[PDB]
Amino acid sequence: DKWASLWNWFNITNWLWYIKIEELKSKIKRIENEIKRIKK
Amino acid sequence: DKWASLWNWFNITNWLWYIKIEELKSKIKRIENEIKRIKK
Amino acid sequence: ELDKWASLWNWFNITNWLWYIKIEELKSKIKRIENEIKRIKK
Repeated sequence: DKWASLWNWFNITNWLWYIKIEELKSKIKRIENEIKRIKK
Repeated sequence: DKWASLWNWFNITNWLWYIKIEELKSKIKRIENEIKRIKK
Repeated sequence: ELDKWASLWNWFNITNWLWYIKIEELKSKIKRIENEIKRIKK
């Protein structure tokens, strides 16, 4: 039970990191594409 | 105790990571705000 | 019980490491962007 609540909490946290970071990566990628486009 | 200690270690690590990621996200937000201003 | 404890401890350090590598790459990319923006503005 402690194992299982802590495992659930661990997955909840990782899901939240995953989404936050994919979004950051996505925004970073759009900025890099816009700068490349500018310099074209 | 061993479960409580793991919970604590995980929460402390997660908080410190949280602070650091919000700082990246702000740098991104500022760059976005600035590109938007340039394209105006 | 201990074995589960160890699994969760190992999963937390492996995932924490994988995120570390990931975020370091991102901090690099942001720095490159900021420096490029300062260069253009100078």
